[PDB]
This record gives sequence, C-alpha cells and structure tokens, in this order.
Amino acid sequence: GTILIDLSPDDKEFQSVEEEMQSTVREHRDGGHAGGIFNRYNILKIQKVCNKKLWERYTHRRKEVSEENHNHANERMLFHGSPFVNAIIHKGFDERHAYIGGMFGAGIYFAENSSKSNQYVYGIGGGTGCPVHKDRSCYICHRQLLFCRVTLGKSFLQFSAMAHSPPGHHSVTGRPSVNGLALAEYVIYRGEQAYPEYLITYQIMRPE
Ligand SMILES: O=C1OCCN1c1ccc(-c2nc3ccccc3c(=O)[nH]2)cc1
Ligand SMILES: [Zn+2]
Repeated sequence: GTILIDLSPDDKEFQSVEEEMQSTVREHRDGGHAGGIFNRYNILKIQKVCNKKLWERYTHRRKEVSEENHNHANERMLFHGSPFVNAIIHKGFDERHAYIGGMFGAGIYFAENSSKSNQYVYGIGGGTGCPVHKDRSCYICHRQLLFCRVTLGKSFLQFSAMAHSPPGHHSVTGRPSVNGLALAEYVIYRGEQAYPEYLITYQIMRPE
C-alpha cells in the first residue's frame, strides 16, 4: 500500500526537511564511534511516504490521545534511524521496531538531533557499520533516516545524562541533564503514535 513520491530539491518541502536534517547535527560523546565523524550530510533524496491505511491508523490514535489531553496531541516531527526503515515504511511502526534495551524501557525511540538517529542506521551502537565496507564512518555508502510525525500526548519528563507508558502518560521525554548541546529524545510505546512521513537518503560527509 505504500508509495514513495520524490520531492524536488526546488520544493520548499524538500528544503525545509533538509534544513532540519542539517541543522540538528551535533557532536557525540563517543567521538563518532557509532555514527561516524561528520558535521553535515550530502542529501541524495527525500521521498514522501504515502500509505492511507498507515496514515489513518496514525490519525485515529492521534485523536484518542488528543481527547485524553485537552485536545492537544503534542505532535512533533522527529528522526528515527533503524536497520528496519524499509519494513517501517511498508508495514508501519510496531513492537519489532522497539529498542528493548533503551534507557527509558522497551519502546520506539526518536530524536530531535538527526545525528543521534544516524547512530542507529546500522544498528545499536552503529552495529558493524555499513554492509559493504563494515565501516561505521563510511562516507561512500547510502544511508537512510525517517523524519516522522510523532504524537507525544502527555509526555513523562525524565531528566538524564514493548513496555507501557508511565501511568497517566502517552510517551516519555528524555531531557539531556549533562551535555548542554544535546537535544531531547522521545519514546512512544505504541506503533500507532508515529507515522514515517519522509524517507531521507544521504551520506555523511568527511570534514575538511
Ligand atoms: O533494537 C532494535 O531492534 C529492532 C530495531 N531496534 C532499534 C533500536 C534503536 C533504534 C533507535 N534508537 C534511538 C535512541 C535514541 C534516539 C533515537 C533513536 C533512533 O532513531 N533509533 C532503532 C531501532
Ligand atoms: Zn560503506
């Protein structure tokens, strides 16, 4: 049921999604171990992910959350990196896409920093890196991230350096409490609370 529509680089929508990718790169405390060493990306393609059934599943849950939270879905656009991006865009998010060992429990994790999601493209901790060269910092191989619409609802705030949401909450927010430059990360515990809106194909770029 999924079709992928290419955006033109001239399209304002391409440009605004690219800007969110590039502008939310940061340095990571692993010195690039998981995701590679880079300050920016080479964006190769941005595609809109269109699936009516998955969209309706998302908006149905969004309305339920909204109604439980004074008509406020608390919807964000957030990055998700996973070796399972291809399954996600066809079948939707579900329990198989959860990070069982995540610091906020077994849920599906999203980041404000694109560079954080980039650390997960080849698996937890970058796995063994790219399939072709076994390099977590590969500058040749094409990578993919999702830029997703995510319903947070009432989000449980965790200050810090598939399970259930905390009672009375629809998500968890992981607030950075140490690294002053890090943006927030978020966890949802139901696949229906995220829609994979854009598929971004890119390379990390070797700094000069
Ligand atoms: O453990 C896994 O088995 C199935 C799939 N998976 C997985 C784990 C973590 C991530 C991931 N974890 C994050 C943690 C924090 C912030 C972003 C992310 C992010 O974009 N992705 C994605 C998928
Ligand atoms: Zn490679």
